[PDB]
Amino acid sequence: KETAAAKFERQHMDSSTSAASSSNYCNQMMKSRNLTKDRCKPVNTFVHESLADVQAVCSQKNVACKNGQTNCYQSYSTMSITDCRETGSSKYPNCAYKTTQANKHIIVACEGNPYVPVHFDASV
Ligand SMILES: Nc1nc2c(ncn2[C@@H]2O[C@H](COP(=O)(O)O)[C@@H](O)[C@H]2O)c(=O)[nH]1
Repeated sequence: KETAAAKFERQHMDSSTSAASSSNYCNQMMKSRNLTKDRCKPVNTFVHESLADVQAVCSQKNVACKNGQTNCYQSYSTMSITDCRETGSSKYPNCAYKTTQANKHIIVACEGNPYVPVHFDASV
């Protein structure tokens, strides 16, 4: 089945655009990446950098994840991201999102060999 590394790329990577270019960004990208198939996912961040630069995070600053695990890493640089989160109008299967574009450090958790990101923890 899909691996956790492919799942993080599908859920979180958008190196095709530099930033969200309209208020409809998250509605179109949450539907097209299949993240509203079973239920509206309520929050989801996309990162607008190359895949190499996000895989490099797993060699930068180790930090504790929100839930206490110690395989999270925080980016040294800020990155261009879009935060999508559900709005009061959202109702399955017509999931609805507000798009917020921002430049933040990312914190991801890494696993495997090669050791790559498999979960988006937070933006700070
Ligand atoms: N699992 C996951 N959490 C995220 C993502 N983007 C942001 N978050 C987290 O979701 C939080 C906001 O969710 P909440 O505060 O409503 O449960 C932020 O504090 C951050 O920790 C994402 O793509 N996946």
